[PDB]
Amino acid sequence: GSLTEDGLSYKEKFVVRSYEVGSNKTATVETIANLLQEVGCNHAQSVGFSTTTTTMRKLHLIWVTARMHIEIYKYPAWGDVVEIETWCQSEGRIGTRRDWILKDSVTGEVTGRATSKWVMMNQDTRRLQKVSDDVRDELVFCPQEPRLAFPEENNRSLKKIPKLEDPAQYSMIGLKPRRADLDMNQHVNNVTYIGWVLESIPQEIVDTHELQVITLDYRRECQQDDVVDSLTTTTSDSQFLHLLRLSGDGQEINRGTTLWRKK
Amino acid sequence: GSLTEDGLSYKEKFVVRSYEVGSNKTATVETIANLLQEVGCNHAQSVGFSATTTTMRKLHLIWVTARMHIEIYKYPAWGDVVEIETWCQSEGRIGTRRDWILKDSVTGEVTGRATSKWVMMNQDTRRLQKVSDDVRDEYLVFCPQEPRLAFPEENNRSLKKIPKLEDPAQYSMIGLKPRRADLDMNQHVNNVTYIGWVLESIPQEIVDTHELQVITLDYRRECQQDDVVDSLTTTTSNDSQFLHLLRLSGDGQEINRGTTLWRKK
Ligand SMILES: Cn1ccc(C(=O)NC[C@@H]2CCCO2)n1
Ligand SMILES: Cn1ccc(C(=O)NC[C@@H]2CCCO2)n1
Repeated sequence: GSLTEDGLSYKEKFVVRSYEVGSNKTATVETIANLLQEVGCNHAQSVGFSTTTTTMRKLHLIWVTARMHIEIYKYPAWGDVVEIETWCQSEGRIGTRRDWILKDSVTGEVTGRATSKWVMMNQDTRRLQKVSDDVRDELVFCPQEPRLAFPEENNRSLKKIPKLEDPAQYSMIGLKPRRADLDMNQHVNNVTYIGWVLESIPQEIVDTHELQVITLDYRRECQQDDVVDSLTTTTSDSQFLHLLRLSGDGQEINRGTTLWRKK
Repeated sequence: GSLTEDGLSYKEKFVVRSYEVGSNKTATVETIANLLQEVGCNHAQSVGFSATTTTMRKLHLIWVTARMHIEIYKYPAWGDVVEIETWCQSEGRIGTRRDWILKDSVTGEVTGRATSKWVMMNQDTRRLQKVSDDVRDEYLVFCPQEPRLAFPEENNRSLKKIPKLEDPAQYSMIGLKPRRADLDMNQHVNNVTYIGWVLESIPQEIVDTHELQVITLDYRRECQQDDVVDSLTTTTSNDSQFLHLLRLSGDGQEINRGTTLWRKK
C-alpha cells in the first residue's frame, strides 16, 4: 500500500484468501466491498487522518455513506492478487465522492470498479448539513480536475431507485447482526447490508448467475439490537429491486438494485 | 507464506485490517481463527494437496474438526503484522493434530497459540474412520517425526473433558442462522462461525470489561444452511469462566459445547 507519485490517489495489492471465496472459488462481493473499505482506510491514514479532519473532530462531524455502486467484470479467484486504486473528490457543498478501480496484478486489466457518495452528519444528533468551507479546503488530497471511475453519461450509478411494493416476490426475514458484523465503533459494518440485501435472492439465481452490478442507497443505520427483513422482486440478464426494513415498524433502512449475468 | 527450511512447518505474515478489529482496536478472536485456517490452507497447498490425499479422494474421505483450542496473550492491533507458524502431526489411528504459534513481527514474542484435533470421516455417510495405514504414510512425510506440541505442559487446558450445559442457562442468544457469508467454498458453515455464535451469549458487559484469554470448542455436528441455532452460557467460577452450548432451536440437537476464560483488562 502506497500513495501514487502525485499523492492524489492510493494503491494496494491483496492476495485473495481461502475463506473469502464462494462456491465458484472466486472472491465474494462482500470480500470485494471489504477490500474497497480497507484501501480507503489506508489512503486516509497515509495522508494524515487518525483512527475526519481537525475541524470535523472539534465540532462532532462524521462522514456517512449515502450510496454505494459496484460493477464487477471478473471476480479474483482464490490465490490471485488484485490491485485496487482509490481516490476522493469534492462533489461541491453536497458532500464527498470516493472511487475505486480493481485490476489484475498479472494482466493489468480492469476487472471491476466502484463509486460511493458520502454526506456529513453530526455524530450525536444524526442530522446532516454540508456547508463547511474550511472542511472543503482541508481539497489538497484530491485531484482538482474530475477523475471518475464511472465517466459515461447515463450510467448505472446515478439512477433514482424506487421503493419495493408489497408483496415482495422473495424475502429473508429475522436478520440480526452479531459482534462480527460490528465495526471498531460498535456500529453495523455497511458491508453487512450488502450481504443482507442478497439474502433474499434465491439460491438458484446465485448458482446459475454471477452478480455484475449492485447499487445500494443507505437510508438509516441498523442498531445492534434491531431485526431486519430483506425483500426482492424481479424487474425484468436478471434485474432485481431490493428493500431492507425493520421487522417491527417496517422502517426503511436500505433500498437497491442488482444485475446478474448468466454463467 | 513459505515452508520453513526443513519443509516440516509453514510460516506466514499478516497485516491486521480495519474491518478485522473490535472496540479496543485489536483483532477479534474470529479474525485470529480465520488467519489460522488461512495459514493451514496455504501449508496444505504448498506441499501438494486439495487436505485430502490420493487414498482420501479415492474413498470419499474428509478431515473434519473435532476440537479447537485457542490461547491468546496479546491481540495484534489494527495495522500490526502477525507471523503464524503451523504444522501437522499424526496422532496414531485417531486422526491428525494441527498446531499454531502466533508471534509479533517486530518483537518476535509469542502473542498466542492454538491446537486442533481432526478425525477422518466419509463425506457422504458421515461415518468416522480410524485412520488407515496407507493414508498415514501419505502425509507422514510432511510431519515432524518427533513430537512438536504448541501446548506441551504436563497439565494443559487443551485436553480437558467439557461437560454439557444444564438447563436453565444463565445467558442465551436465540434464533441464530448463517448467511451466505458464513458459508465456505463447499457451501458448508465455516467452523469459525460457531466461535462467533458461542460468544453471542456472553453478556456485553463481560466483553466490554474483559479480554478473551482461552477458548476450547468441541464440534459434535454441523449446522446446515437452513438450520437455526440457540447459544447458551453459564458462569462456572480477577478471572471469568463460562460453560457454553450450541443446539438446534427446534429439537434441541447438540452441535457444539465449549468453555471460555476471560481476564480483567
Ligand atoms: C441512525 N441513522 C440515522 C441516519 C443514518 C444513516 O446512516 N443515514 C445515511 C444518510 C442519511 C441520508 C444520506 O445518507 N443512520
Ligand atoms: C452431520 N455431521 C456429522 C458430523 C459432523 C461434523 O461436522 N463434525 C462432527 C464430528 C464428530 C466428531 C467430530 O467431528 N457433521
